[PDB]
Amino acid sequence: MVLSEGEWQLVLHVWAKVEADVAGHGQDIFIRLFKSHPETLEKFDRFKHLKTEAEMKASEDLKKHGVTVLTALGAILKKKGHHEAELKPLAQSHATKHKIPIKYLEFISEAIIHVLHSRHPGNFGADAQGAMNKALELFRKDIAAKYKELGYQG
Ligand code: HEM
Repeated sequence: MVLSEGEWQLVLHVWAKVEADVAGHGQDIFIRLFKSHPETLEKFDRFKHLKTEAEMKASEDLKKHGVTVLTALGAILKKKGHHEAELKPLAQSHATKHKIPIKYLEFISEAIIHVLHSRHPGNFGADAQGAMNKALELFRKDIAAKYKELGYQG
C-alpha cells in the first residue's frame, strides 16, 4: 500500500503537535495501552510490577521509555514510507528479543489513535484519522513482512 502526499501531510501535521510534548504523549499512550490491554504489560519486565495508573504516571523509567518509543516512531513516519533501514533493527529486537505479536502492535496503534483523538480533535478529524490509520497499517504490514523473514510468525 502507498499513501498520497496529502495523507502524509495530515499525518505529519498532527505529529508536529505531538512533538510539542513527546514525554506527555508517551505517558498517555502507554497508560492507555496497559489499561485497555493489560496482557501487554506482561511483556515489559521493567514495568510489569506497576499496579495502578497512579504508579504508571509517577514512573520516571516509563516516561523515558515513552519518549524513546515515540521518537523512533516519529523518525519512521517522517520517512513517508521509505523506512526500510529504520525498520530493520526494530523488527529484529521485537521479534527476537521481546517477542511482540503483530496483535500487540495493533493494540498500541489503537492507543495512539485514541490519544490523538482526545488531545487533538481539531487536527484529528475523520480524514486525518484515516490517514494516520493508513500510516500505521503500512508500518504494521512492513514489520510483519520482516517478522517472517526473521523467522518469527507472531
Ligand atoms: C509503535 C510501535 C513500537 C515502536 C515504534 C517501538 C519501539 C521501541 C524502541 C525504540 C525500543 C527500544 C530499543 C529496542 O529494544 O529495540 C523498544 C523496546 C521495547 N518494546 Fe517496543 N515499540 C513498539 C511497540 C511495542 C509493543 C506493542 C510492545 C509490546 C506490548 C513493545 C515491547 C517492547 C519491549 C518489551 C521493549 C524493551 C523495553 C525495555 O526493557 O527497556 N514494543 N520499543
